[PDB]
Amino acid sequence: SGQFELEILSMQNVNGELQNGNCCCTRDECDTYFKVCLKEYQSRVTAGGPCSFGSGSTPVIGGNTFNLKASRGNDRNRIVLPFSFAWPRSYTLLVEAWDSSPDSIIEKASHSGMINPSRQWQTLKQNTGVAHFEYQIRVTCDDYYYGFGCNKFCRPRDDFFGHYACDQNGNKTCMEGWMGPECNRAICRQGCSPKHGSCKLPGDCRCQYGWQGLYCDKCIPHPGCVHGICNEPWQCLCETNWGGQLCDKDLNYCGTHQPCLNGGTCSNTGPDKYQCSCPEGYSGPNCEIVD
Ligand SMILES: *[C@@H]1O[C@H](CO)[C@@H](O)[C@H](O)[C@H]1NC(C)=O
Ligand SMILES: *[C@@H]1O[C@@H](C)[C@@H](O)[C@@H](O)[C@@H]1O
Repeated sequence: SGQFELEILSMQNVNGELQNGNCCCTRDECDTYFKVCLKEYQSRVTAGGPCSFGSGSTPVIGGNTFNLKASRGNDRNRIVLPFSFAWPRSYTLLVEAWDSSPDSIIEKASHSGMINPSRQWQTLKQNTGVAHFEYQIRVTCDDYYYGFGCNKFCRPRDDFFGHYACDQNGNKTCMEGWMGPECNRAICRQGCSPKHGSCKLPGDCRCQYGWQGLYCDKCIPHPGCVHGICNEPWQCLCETNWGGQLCDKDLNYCGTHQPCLNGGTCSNTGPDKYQCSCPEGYSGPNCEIVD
């Protein structure tokens, strides 16, 4: 989730002394190493206290005086303090220069401040006292982590869980045809019924039971429906001159069949039924008999 990094830049111990006053002076060279303690911001800085955000120490870097400003900074001259919590922005940093081979302090430093995730280094100096030392600090985010606390996670996906890439703010930007916060809801065919149509995959309008068409907006009439319509699934509402549950009964056998012959007037009597009114010199149920 994140790392606080500390790099040693330089040490200047001209006299090759210690914090007490003793020598590690042409007797011997100081075996200079660094101890680091990182905790919560303190308005009134304590010497002790637990190192809540991390503790660490370097192996022997150099002698009495060394300059690493033009050098790279490797596993030996730097300390990495990782963190899984949200970066609180504010911190209290304790950096100490120590001599190896009983161990005793050379110079002690403390710094209370505020820092945001950034690859850019912040140089800090210990100018007071006999021994002078420089160092640089920074807080960087781990891969897929965003925000001021290096706590916002975003990894691009094109699978079961989502189809998106990540913003500069670690916000999900949906792939074409996807929507929602997790970018896992497919965008249906343009015109697809909001009531009876649904997705699974982009531009694929799947019909609700009893609905049909390219847009799932047309009801399926009751099976066996002839001369009837529907507004709802399984309906079979008859058109003019049609009757019955399935709209199969002809209520206008007259306008259909035209049974009366030689210009006679036809009248209805219900399901497939008629009546003929015959002209001059005509007889029969269908006015077929002349005279
Ligand atoms: C975009 O990122 C900002 C900052 O993290 C957040 O407050 C906002 O809710 C995000 N927008 C969306 C749509 O997720
Ligand atoms: C209906 O009745 C028959 C007898 C004819 O006169 C037709 O012209 C009429 O429309």
